[PDB]
Amino acid sequence: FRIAQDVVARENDRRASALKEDYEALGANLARRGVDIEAVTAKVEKFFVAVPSWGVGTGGTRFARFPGTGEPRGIFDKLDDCAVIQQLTRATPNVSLHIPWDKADPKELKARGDALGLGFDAMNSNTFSDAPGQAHSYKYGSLSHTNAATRAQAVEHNLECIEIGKAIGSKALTVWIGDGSNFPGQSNFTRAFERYLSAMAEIYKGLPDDWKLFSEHKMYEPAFYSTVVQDWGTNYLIAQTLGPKAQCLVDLGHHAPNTNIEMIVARLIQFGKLGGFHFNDSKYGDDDLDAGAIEPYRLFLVFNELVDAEARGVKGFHPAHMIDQSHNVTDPIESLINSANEIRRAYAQALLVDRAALSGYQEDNDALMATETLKRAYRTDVEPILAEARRRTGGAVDPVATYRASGYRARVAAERPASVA
Amino acid sequence: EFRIAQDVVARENDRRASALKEDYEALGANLARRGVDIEAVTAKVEKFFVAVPSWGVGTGGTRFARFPGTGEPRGIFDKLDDCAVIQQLTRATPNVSLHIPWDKADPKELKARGDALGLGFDAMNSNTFSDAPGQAHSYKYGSLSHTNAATRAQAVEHNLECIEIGKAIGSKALTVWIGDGSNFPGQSNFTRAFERYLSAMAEIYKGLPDDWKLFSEHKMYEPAFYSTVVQDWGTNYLIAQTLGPKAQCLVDLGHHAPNTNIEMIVARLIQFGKLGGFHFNDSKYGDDDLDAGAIEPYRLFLVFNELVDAEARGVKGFHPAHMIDQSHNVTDPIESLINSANEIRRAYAQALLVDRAALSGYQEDNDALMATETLKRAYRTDVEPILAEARRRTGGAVDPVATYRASGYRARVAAERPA
Amino acid sequence: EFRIAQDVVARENDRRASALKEDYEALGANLARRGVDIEAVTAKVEKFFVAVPSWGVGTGGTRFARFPGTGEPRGIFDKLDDCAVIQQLTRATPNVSLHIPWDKADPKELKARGDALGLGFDAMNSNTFSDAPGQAHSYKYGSLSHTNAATRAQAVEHNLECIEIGKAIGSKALTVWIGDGSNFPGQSNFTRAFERYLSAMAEIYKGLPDDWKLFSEHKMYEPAFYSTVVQDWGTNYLIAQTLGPKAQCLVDLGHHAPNTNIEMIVARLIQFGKLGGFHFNDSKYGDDDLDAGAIEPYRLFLVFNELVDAEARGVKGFHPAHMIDQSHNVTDPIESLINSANEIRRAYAQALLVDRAALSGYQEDNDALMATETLKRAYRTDVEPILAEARRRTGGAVDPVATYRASGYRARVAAERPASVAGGGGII
Amino acid sequence: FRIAQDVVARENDRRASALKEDYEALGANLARRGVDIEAVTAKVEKFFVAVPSWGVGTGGTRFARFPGTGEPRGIFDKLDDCAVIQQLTRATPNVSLHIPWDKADPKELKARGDALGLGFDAMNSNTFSDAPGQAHSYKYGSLSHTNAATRAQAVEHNLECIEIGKAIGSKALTVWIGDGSNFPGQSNFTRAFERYLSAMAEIYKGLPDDWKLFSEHKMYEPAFYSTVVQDWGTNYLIAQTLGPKAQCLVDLGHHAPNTNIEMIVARLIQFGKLGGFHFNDSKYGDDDLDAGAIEPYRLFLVFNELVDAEARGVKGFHPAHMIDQSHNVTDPIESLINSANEIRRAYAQALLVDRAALSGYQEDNDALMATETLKRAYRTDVEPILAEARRRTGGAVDPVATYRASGYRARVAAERPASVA
Repeated sequence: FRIAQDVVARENDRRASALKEDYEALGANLARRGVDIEAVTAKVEKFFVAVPSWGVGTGGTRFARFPGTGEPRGIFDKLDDCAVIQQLTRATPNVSLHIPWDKADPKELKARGDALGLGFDAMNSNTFSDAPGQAHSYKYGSLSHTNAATRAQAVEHNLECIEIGKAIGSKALTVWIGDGSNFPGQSNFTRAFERYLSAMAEIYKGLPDDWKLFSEHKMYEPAFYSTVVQDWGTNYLIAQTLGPKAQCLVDLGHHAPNTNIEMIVARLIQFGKLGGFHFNDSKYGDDDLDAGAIEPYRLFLVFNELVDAEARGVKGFHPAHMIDQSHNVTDPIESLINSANEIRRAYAQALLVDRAALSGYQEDNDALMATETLKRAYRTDVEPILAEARRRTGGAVDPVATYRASGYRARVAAERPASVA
Repeated sequence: EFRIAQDVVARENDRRASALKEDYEALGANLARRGVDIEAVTAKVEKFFVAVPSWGVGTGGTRFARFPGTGEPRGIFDKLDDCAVIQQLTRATPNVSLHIPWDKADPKELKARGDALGLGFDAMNSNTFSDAPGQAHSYKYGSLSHTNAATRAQAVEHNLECIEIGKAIGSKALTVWIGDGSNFPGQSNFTRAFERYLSAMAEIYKGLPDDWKLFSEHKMYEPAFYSTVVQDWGTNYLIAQTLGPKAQCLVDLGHHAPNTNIEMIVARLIQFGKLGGFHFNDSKYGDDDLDAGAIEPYRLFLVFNELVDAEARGVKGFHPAHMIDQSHNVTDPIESLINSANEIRRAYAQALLVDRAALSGYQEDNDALMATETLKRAYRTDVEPILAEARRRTGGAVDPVATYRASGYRARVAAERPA
Repeated sequence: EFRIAQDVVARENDRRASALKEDYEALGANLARRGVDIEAVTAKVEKFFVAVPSWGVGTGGTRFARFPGTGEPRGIFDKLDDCAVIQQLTRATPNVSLHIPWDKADPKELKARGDALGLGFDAMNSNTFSDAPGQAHSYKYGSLSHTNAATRAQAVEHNLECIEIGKAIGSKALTVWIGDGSNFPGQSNFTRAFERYLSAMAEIYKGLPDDWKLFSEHKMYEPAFYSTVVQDWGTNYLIAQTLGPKAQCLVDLGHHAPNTNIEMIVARLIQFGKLGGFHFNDSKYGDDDLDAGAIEPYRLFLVFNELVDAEARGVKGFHPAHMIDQSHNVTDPIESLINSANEIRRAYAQALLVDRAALSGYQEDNDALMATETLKRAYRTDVEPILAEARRRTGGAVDPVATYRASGYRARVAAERPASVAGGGGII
Repeated sequence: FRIAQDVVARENDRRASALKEDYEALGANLARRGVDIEAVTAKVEKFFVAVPSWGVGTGGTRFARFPGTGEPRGIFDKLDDCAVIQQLTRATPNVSLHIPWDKADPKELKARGDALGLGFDAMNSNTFSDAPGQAHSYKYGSLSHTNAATRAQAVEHNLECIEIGKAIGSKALTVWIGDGSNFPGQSNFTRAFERYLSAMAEIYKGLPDDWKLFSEHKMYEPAFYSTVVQDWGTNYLIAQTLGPKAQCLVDLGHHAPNTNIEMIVARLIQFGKLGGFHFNDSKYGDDDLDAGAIEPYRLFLVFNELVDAEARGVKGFHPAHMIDQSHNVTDPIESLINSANEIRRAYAQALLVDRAALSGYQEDNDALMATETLKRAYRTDVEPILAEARRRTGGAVDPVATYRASGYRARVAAERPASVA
């Protein structure tokens, strides 16, 4: 146990009275609305989102990185920190690894995971940066690089990610690359995309029968003029071209200003190509901020689409959700905790929507009551539900407060040496 | 008189009184545990008012089409009758803002009708973004900043007329939003156009009563698609600062560039004493003029967080002239204004719930996570019971839209008004 | 017929003939030093055409107001007379795109008038984004994707009628742009609305002759301010792929989210054979519908770079149906359409100057600087002499707007057509 | 000379004939337009823009930095490379230094500058990152930090920058900070600004009589929710509040999407607060791309405002222009050369605008002819003017071609060791 049980118990007991009052008050209010709070809590306690191993360390910008104390030294320290998030929120049982940052003996990774009560989600390849001893640089691209040898090198890297994943229990490979151009004319849009499609087709052939290959679009950054996989349209063309095992990932902050992101989610689901959603929030670009910290309603609207799919009876829909954030000015663990909380919060609210009433207002084109039907769910404070779900599953009623009371950060700060060079 | 039968209001209130008592008492207990007296909040909420636009009671449209509903108001008198419903049921919109010449009519009759309906009059709104019948000079190429002196003079005179009308009905301010700008690079000389605007506004200011305020409203684009004279809050500040103490800036939510941090603009204008008021609506793409809070309710809350913080910081002489400015293209205008007025009080109530002492502590200690969580604890609170009880206690409806529909008001005016 | 007196055209051409010869010969020498034959470029420019929207010759407006000019066209026939002026002077707009029901009239008269004016007819345009007098079902909440079956059927029938009208006048395509969408979250179920749209379009598709095309046009927003059924090229692609071989996508410059790489979308649609055509205009904020190239001329060039690259790589079965779609709120509509058609040919001509071999080399070598400079060398070239000479040799004017103004055309039609009144837009 | 004179002479003679033909042809065309090409050329050869010392090194993103060969390390290597840009373009005689990156003995800096034929422009302070041994971190801000000692440290650093500047011939201090917040509530907008204003007042007091203090606004990055100096409005409030010696800098890529930047330039000039413009181009955010590579017309429209002011000599209008770009996928020297070229290009074209005719069309509301009057200038290919201006002043007809012919990059590659073979 990363966090002492007596601490979790103590902090839970301290807040039990208030939780009881709020939960029972909410339960009665929901009952008057025809909703069984117990049915909602039962589903909330089973909603999981993968945590990125790279999100536990402090992030930075091109201008600077301001590390906190006790920064994880490697993947094993990162898993240790991910275990804190899972123990306290019970919403992040699986961790997504990034290669080569997290490269290590697969057996040791699996053993540590099992010891901490953590599983492993989708593997993530890295061809947006150069690793030591690399025969070819990814400065001008990777999977879509003009140089055949460079693409082959990128392909082999992705195949290695699959091998590592097969050894630790992973069932998917996520591919996000920075490939693109910074100047008009620098790249031939079509040929670059063709090169990418050819390389991804090779990676696709290395997929086990029960694996998925996820491609992730991004409007810009690192490329500032054009990006090969720039939007969901190109992303759909990729997944449709590659095959049944290839699907698209939607990262909230990877879209143009004012984009209706929830619609993209709906479109991909309709055509069976929504592999998963990567959570974070943003205001300007791919800010990678804590989920729901900027636009909580948008997060709820994305979940409304995810829940409606289930309501419509979409078959074989098992998206692979993951948080992908950079924590530049907070304790990474605390941000991941509250971000996972916001995600469950939006999910819980989406479950409260009176779909029967909504379908009626939609058919009669009663726009005001339709939007108000969504708002009645979104306006509901579901914190008591989230808190009870945690209590029941061994988590903390107030995760961050408990984390702080445990003195975990100070503890790892004394155990881990800060990098000097 | 009452546009909505008092027995319908009573009936629809009693029907929901039991559940409201339950929700209000529960929220009261929760707030008490948080060191907040729900009664103090309700008391402030029932005193929060936002002006309704006379032009918002009719169905709006786009350049592609307008799809009117039934019982559309024929003139300003029908509009006042409809605005009276919004005030009667929400009790949050006691004042109506008129637009000239659309609402031109015997000011004396307007005031009489207002008093009878329990409505007051807010800021006057001039119109030099469209041509009126018999108008000598067209505003096609501008008004107050038009290159032709005679055209600017006509625009100035029109604004002065708006003032005369407002003085007769109890208005204490003139809001100036013009479409002046250009659609092509080179069409206008940015500086000369602005100089002309400033000189024209100075004439209006000269004729402004000393118990009135003059509001200028910035807009990034539309109707101008390349440049706009009063394009942003920076230019707006220059205008207000140049004109005088009685001149201030109006911030309309949907009038900013994509991703703009609007709540910061609000804070900046307050700090320099030039925030005349805020015009509410919501948007996703541009100046969509949608129902307030229908798209980004948190942003609305953040704007109110700055308004409430101004009081908390002890800012003096701060009395913003708030107004709703929306276009209702696919809903019953009355229902939208009702729920928009509600959303505005909702964000206000949540802002009142912010533990300012705690927030200040987290800000000084640079505890970003707890600081943002402190705002969220307020925002996540469902204040609907407070809004409903405030309405119930002041003569309004627990559920305004439900009561509105139960009254059959729309069917009623549809029969009294042409098709 | 000649809307503009031939003597005026000749007069204004002779007046500028000397300077043109000097500039054309100078550019010719410069291009020669660059291994380019100016005659080869002029020859292609003279053959580049873009359809003109019938509704574009009238003064446009916003939801706040409309400020009509003098001599506003009363209907399709007046509009055709005005379009004829654009074609006569620029020689770049031989075909006109009709909009129904605005231009509804006897197919025989339409065709007869076009022939007399030297105008052909391009893609038909359906209108289910507004209500017409006596209409049985309102399109307030949608049309092809409306929740009401009868409303959808009415919309389908209207579109089929557009195809019938087009078959009688020489048209070979139907363009479908609707405002269908929502203004509030929850108002529409995104997926169900799209399913309804697809099903309705499938019915329209069934009525397409074997040599006809069906074009769907995406738009991020307006009139819908929360969601739009056909919101972007991604959805547009799904439509075209679902409907069939005869269904393709139209890309309207100002219909994209801020900062979108529009030229890439063009390339993507070409790669997958679904580029139905490009609708020209320019913008700075949203769907401003401004004169092409008036705001971002380089972006216009970059779009043409993708079009010309395809036109050079032999891309078979590539005959995009280009059209101008602009709103002229503060200029004489005819003059704007004239200079817009000119800007389009300007971008095209510059794209033709790109050294494709050199560019290909810099791309393979990842020489970003020289690759971008290769495009700039073409774009920086002032091809006005080529455009003017192309017009001169084909019966057009060296300086179209100058000739238009010298002819007194506007004042003429102003004296023949009833006066128009200014007013407010759909705002109220 | 960084570049051998014989190479410059050889590559000039190689293109002399074609240049003579084009310059004469353009001179004749301009003559027919009532314009004297010589008057334009004379001004163009005198138009200068400062080069950032940090611009000659390869730039990167938060994902990676892909260095080229012969990367300059330290201000001395950087000045050596900046000298190449000046020798070949003759448009960048002054270099802007950044402290502490360029910290060195002033006498040695001044000595090296004079030897290379380079002067020193505005000083640039750095409180958006932490230097080793720093007492207080700038993680949560600097000049506007809640901690007094942190603000005092930032103020002292800026004063040290002025001291360094005084010793090498600089006459201004540019202040761009990352100060802001990533979460709603993290900062109190008004209080943070009050602290900033108070700290800048202290810096202003240390300004010599002939010095200027420039504040630079930026919408976002590194702050992803709010930024203290977020736009020109706040920037104006700063300059007007500080005093006569304080003005505002406008960096092209620091604005919200679709912003009309040329209008901002005009507004600041009208109120005497345009301290200078920082050139670069962009498509998505603060991309810091080569000037004019994305939107050359916008660059021309900005210069249309600058030239209009220059023609009349507006009170307080004496801009301190500088290039501020990041070269992530090109040879930094080549990009700076062609960027400086684009800047002079737009300047030259703005010089061609028939102001009398334009004013006439503006007064008559003839929008079509007014815009066409600008286009007639913009459509003019002024390359012959730029090339002749360089040739007449000791520069190269074709800067990049001459740079490549000289083999400079391979030369410094041999003198400077890369991190890896």
